[PDB]
Amino acid sequence: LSALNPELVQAVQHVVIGPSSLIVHFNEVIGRGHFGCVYHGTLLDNDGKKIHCAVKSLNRITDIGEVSQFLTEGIIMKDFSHPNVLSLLGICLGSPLVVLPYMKHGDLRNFIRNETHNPTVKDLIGFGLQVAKGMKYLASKKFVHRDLAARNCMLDEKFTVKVADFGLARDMYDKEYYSLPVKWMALESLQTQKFTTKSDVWSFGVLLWELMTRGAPPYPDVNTFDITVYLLQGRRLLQPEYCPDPLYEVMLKCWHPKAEMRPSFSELVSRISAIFSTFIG
Ligand SMILES: Fc1ccccc1Cc1c[nH]c2ncc(-c3cnn(C4CCNCC4)c3)cc12
Repeated sequence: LSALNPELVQAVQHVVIGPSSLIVHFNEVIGRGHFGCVYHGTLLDNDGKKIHCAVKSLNRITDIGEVSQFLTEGIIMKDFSHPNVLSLLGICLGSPLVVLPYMKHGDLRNFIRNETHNPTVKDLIGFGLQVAKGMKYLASKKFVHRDLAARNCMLDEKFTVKVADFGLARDMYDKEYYSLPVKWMALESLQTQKFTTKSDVWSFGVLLWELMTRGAPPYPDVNTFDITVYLLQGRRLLQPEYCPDPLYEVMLKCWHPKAEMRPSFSELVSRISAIFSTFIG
């Protein structure tokens, strides 16, 4: 730790949570192991308010070099703040810790799939709108997500959707064992392995379809190897039963083969809020 560059240590100070400011309960995991080694934690703010947080131990980091890079992804993610983007509370420098806010209702896909929950069509569109706003912010910062899907969004106690699975919050589902999301990828990303905000617009289109089917798997009868040919033939996900026609038109524009022809996230926010506003609640 003393081995780290001093002007780099000074640059990460505003991201670092001191050991006296955080209580990690290493005896209690969040989400029955489904999200890896993620623990309940208590973060104390400057006024001593207790913040319930989710603490992840970053076991993949060992050497000085990897610590230094992690400090940089920390500085960068700490500048991203938006009501629809999962914030980084800070980092702890035992393995490095990533401190994130606690998301009461876990991931958006699991929440909508749960038989007990009954979101209305308006509630579902509202979640889509929230994602679109989170993405509009990321795109305004020229940040390409590359893995947008309903499983990669979180829901807090106020039912506020947070775009997650990026920066230090990536590899969300990395589970330990003892012994490419091609169905969300834009057609040009499947062909070139490159990602843009226009490829994120395609993935948002798929997430919208996931929201409207309450988390059904896209293209269940099509192999990931066959997705490219299926998309080149002009075949697309079909209109979900309870999905309004103007919203399905929004999903379709998202899956246009010409990247430049797809809506921008700013346009998607405009169109979805206009659609959301036609529902009583
Ligand atoms: F580990 C990560 C690593 C990187 C990014 C993101 C994450 C995930 C995460 C962050 N903050 C969280 N806060 C709560 C829950 C969670 C999981 N399950 N539950 C609930 C338990 C009762 N049943 C309904 C779900 C809540 C998960 C997370």
